[PDB]
Amino acid sequence: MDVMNRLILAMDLMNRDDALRVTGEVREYIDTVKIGYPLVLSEGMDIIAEFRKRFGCRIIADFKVADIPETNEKICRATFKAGADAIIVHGFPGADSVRACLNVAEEMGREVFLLTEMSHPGAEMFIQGAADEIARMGVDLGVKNYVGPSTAPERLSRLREIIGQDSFLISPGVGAQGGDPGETLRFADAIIVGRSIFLADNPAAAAAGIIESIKDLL
Amino acid sequence: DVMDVMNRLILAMDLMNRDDALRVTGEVREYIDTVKIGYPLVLSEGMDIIAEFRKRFGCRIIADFKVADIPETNEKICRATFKAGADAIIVHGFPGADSVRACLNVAEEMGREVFLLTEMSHPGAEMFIQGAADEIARMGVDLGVKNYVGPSTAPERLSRLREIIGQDSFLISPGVGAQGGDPGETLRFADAIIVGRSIFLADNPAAAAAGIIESIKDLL
Ligand SMILES: O=c1cc(O)n([C@@H]2O[C@H](COP(=O)(O)O)[C@@H](O)[C@H]2O)c(=O)[nH]1
Ligand SMILES: O=c1cc(O)n([C@@H]2O[C@H](COP(=O)(O)O)[C@@H](O)[C@H]2O)c(=O)[nH]1
Repeated sequence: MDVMNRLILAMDLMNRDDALRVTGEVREYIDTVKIGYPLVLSEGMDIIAEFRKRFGCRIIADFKVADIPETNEKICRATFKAGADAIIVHGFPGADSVRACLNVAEEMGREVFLLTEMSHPGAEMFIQGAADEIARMGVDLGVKNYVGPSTAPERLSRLREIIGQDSFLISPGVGAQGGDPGETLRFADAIIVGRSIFLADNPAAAAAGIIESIKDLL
Repeated sequence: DVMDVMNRLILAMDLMNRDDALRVTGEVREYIDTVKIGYPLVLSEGMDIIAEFRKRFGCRIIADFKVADIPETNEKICRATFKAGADAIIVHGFPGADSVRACLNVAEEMGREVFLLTEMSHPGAEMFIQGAADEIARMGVDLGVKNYVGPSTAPERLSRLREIIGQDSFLISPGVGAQGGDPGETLRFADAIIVGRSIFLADNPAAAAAGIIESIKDLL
């Protein structure tokens, strides 16, 4: 996956007009948008097609899929019917649940990203202790795309070690949550950035600023 | 107190076709006043499906969204879900206490309810979830969670969950029917059972629901 400027916009504004306007403002800097439940549940799944129509961007559906296999299959099918290129799935519910997602992705020509570890303080309670084993499970299952946390670069580095250099790794928690763009890109292929851009006084300047700070990594 | 679930039976409406979902739900309306709507139907037909179910049927709505994000995003998901008219939302506990608290805070502000999913009914649950389950449940109790979801397919584990949360907590349980769980055995511990495919794929969903209810008649 070739992500422009190694920068994925997390578009979590819940108003359609604002989401479209802000994305338009930063479109010269990105070609990949992560769309999650805040926007989808507020404005409907048709928003995905609208983004492709306006911007021609790739769309990663950040749905943190975390159900039983039967239900995971249906969620993936509905998501890809809406035009998402990829979907993010939790590993914590186990291998069968991940495989259900991999199957639908293969059938529809899409990708699964496995979330092995999260960026927020609560991740320490249960997720961190399982993370390495979840990553190894990804490797065993043939997963090639992963998500890990900007807010713990030592843990992000370990994730990169487990999955190898061939795997693709994207990383949220940059900016608002404290992660540094450049340090994160030592290990991740691309950074995910939400509020630092879309809540900035000037989103275009914020995006340009982040890119300037990593210019030697592009 | 607790939501008064008719016949201790919650329909899991996971048909993705709007017409079929409406037809089947209408057919079992006399048996069930509480419907669980998840992402298969919502992602296929929109959040307005909650609006349509409320209009068409006299049913409470539990949004089974297994909320599993960071606190910031969890708050937004809960807000959007309650805005659409869901009475309650189901949340994962494995992302930790801050993520659960975010959901509780929104539910409190908005006059709605959170259900905490402490462990799951499928084989994959054995890998990571089961080891964390007792602590996730204890965390729920510590946070003031009153409503819980636990698996009918693991009776010993469902029993332990009931012990941890106490008799006053409200517990609902999926995995009955298609996944092999028994209605009566499950209601030893759960307040209500969740049933999907064995009702909505039946030639006669009303007869299927009636049959389940007949099998648990003395528990009502
Ligand atoms: O561990 C994770 C996994 C995520 O997907 N995310 C997501 O990445 C985005 C981060 O946005 P922000 O840059 O505003 O903090 C949000 O959409 C959030 O749901 C995260 O923050 N941490
Ligand atoms: O551990 C769990 C938690 C669930 O919410 N569920 C949900 O309960 C329902 C089970 O439906 P069914 O009776 O067709 O197996 C599905 O909506 C599923 O997503 C489950 O099966 N196991």
